[PDB]
Amino acid sequence: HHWGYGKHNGPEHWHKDFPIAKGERQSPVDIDTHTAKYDPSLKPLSVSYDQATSLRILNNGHAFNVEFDDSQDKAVLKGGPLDGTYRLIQFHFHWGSLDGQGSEHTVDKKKYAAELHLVHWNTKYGDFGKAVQQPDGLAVLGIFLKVGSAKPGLQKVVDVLDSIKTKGKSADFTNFDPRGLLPESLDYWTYPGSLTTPPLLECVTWIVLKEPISVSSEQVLKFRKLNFNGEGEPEELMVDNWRPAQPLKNRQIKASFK
Ligand SMILES: Oc1ccccc1S
Ligand SMILES: [Zn+2]
Repeated sequence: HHWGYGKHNGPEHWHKDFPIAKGERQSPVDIDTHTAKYDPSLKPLSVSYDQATSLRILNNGHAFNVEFDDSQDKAVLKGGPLDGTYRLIQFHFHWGSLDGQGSEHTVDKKKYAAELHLVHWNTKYGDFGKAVQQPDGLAVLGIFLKVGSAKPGLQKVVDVLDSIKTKGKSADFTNFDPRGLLPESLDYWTYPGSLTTPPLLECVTWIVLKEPISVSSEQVLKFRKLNFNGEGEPEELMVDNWRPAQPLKNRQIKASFK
């Protein structure tokens, strides 16, 4: 059966195998900009990616992941709402079949064409597997993509997608610099939440950047030619791999800017 994003195994079904789906701190959420609270106690983010070592890009059947060496403090995130050092391990995207949908978080109900998740784990826990069992285990930088002008720093990724078209294909992907994917400002919203895919673990401190990056229609078109299926299986295009917004419940969205 295996979870996915179709009519018979999509988000509305996940709770049957993953009861945390109906949890207290699920993601994504809509960010109501008038109800978010400015917090002057919040620090600026510290992104230190100059020593990043990318290894591989992989189609895992529900997105593509770019993987990094996380055996040392090469690429890390500090500051913001975080205590401690968080190591970059991978990034992926979620995107839509149309330009008007694709992001997971929304801002005053507005949807963007895609959302970038840069995933980091708290080095006090020793490895990624242990971190995801902890309420402060991961920090995920969420960046919105809107369609407009091309993003130079995304094109090396776009170029290699045809070689990982189906589930289980991987390719070498060294010397990729993720700084090419950041917006110019690092102002953010932050709230405690979860993975937006199974197993939906409630271990994430979300950090959602205010400023979107722009990408060209031609760049996102190439995302939409990937396949959910494996080679030799009937073709299903990899589109709309996003989960709808979940109820905020007892949580406060905090803003770093006023
Ligand atoms: O947010 C971390 C790891 C894997 C997937 C998502 C986050 S969707
Ligand atoms: Zn994600």
